[PDB]
Amino acid sequence: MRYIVALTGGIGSGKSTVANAFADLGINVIDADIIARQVVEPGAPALHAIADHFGANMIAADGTLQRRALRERIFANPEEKNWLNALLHPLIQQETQHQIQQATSPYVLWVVPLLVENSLYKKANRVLVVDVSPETQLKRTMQRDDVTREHVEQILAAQATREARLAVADDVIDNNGAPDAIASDVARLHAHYLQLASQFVSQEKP
Amino acid sequence: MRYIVALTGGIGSGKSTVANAFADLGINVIDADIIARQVVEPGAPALHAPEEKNWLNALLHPLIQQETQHQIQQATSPYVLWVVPLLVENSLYKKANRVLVVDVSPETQLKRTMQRDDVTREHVEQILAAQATREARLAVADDVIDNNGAPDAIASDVARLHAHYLQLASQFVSQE
Amino acid sequence: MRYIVALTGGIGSGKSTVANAFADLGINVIDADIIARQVVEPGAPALHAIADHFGANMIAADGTLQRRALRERIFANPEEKNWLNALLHPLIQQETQHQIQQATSPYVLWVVPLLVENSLYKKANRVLVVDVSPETQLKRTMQRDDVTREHVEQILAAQATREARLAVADDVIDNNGAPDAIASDVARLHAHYLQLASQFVSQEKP
Repeated sequence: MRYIVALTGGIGSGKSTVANAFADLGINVIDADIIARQVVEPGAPALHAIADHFGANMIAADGTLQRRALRERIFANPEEKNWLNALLHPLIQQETQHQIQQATSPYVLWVVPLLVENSLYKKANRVLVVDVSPETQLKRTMQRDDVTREHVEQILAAQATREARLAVADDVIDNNGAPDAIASDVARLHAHYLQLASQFVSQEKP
Repeated sequence: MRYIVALTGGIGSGKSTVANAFADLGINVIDADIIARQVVEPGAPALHAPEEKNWLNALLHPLIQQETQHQIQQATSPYVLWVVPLLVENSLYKKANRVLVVDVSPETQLKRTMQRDDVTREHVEQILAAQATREARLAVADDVIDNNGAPDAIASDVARLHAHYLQLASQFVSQE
Repeated sequence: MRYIVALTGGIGSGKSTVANAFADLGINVIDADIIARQVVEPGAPALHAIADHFGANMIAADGTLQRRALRERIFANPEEKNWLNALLHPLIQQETQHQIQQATSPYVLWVVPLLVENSLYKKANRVLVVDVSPETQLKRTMQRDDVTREHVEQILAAQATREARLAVADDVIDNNGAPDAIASDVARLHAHYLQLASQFVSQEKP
């Protein structure tokens, strides 16, 4: 078995910065967003199911998914969102499980943007939340995208609140910094996680 | 952005008594029930457009989402009080910055509901059986306000809470 | 109104051993899996509805449900599973409520294997988790069924983690050993649950 530490945070919290810091210590990172992309790659069962359901025009000349087309085709039929999700849900679960089993690091870091929203913390052994102020989320996202404060605040309104995330966190790491202290903070967490992972299979009492 | 304090409680907890005390202090109250009705009003978009309930959900949820969001942006108070009867049941606390639970004994829930709605004790117990439990609400509460007594007895707690919420609302966006 | 103490635990935690210990102390045990069986017993309208929907072969010559036959008809088939849940979920809810209402013990022990997975703890006044190490879950499951360690890890991955259960538990009882080892803990919990049951209806403050 593999010890699973789930990492989550809101838009603009810099989850990648924290994940890369754990990757630097030899931890394998399994990213929910990458897995979702991997399950619709050429050859994947989901791709054929998608073409069969939405039609051949969802497939590009090279056989890959026309994501933009499908993305806009869903918006034009939210009911379709459900069929798609019901299709991909099982596949993402199986591919995620596969990649976790394949990781050889002491424990794995599973990055899940929607950890709180979809209650996926129930599938984690430990929950780490990358925390930052709402201003930081707004600032960074804008500087990385567009439409000033609006648009983004529309995103923050659609995600779980800062407080909702802290409510389910076992550990919290601040990323308002530079990250001047992320390397240090990550090192401390790593030490604890190595300990938790080496004893979790046989530990008789919590 | 606007700070959201969610208010919830079981049937007979007197949620309105508490919400009106905040309303009197100048806080805009956004009522989930009021909004649910507004979404299905005369000439509403929803009207123009087992099982069938789910189809009806994919329709009413987004609209309810947008309307709630609209009332929150037009509110003029430092923070808003979002009254959500099914906060625990529907996990809507994940959308709140703070959770206030109006708490009472099951005895109070029974006595008040039977009185106000003139119904049997076995009838209200059925309702209590269908809503989250007292302890389930307490598990997600940031703040708890006892409402077992008369309306005037909550004054002290409302004043402490309102001052705390004003402070949280003023600092939350930049709070490191 | 009866006080409801929900009991849960992962596969191999020996949930029924704990439940039986409380039953021996005079507590009415309300088991979700037993309730599901009761609602499809001979004479129940749900049984006839199942035969009408899936076929007469769903019923045995002695009038009882052919359990594996039904499972085979819903396995893989999402629509048939949905249909069966739509039929049974309400009946199970009603029967459970009914048996809780008629129980004679001050508090009941509601045994729910999927308590955390399905957020059913929201309907309990107290949550008792039967806790065991993952190692215990693996060994017991491997001995019970003719399965491999990996087969069991797949099951474990489909259930909430040990930590997720502990996060919502009010009380925890260790069941890594033999049945007698829990007698003392069950007696202590029992005494406390009678106290909570005696005060909960009129308790003014939490």
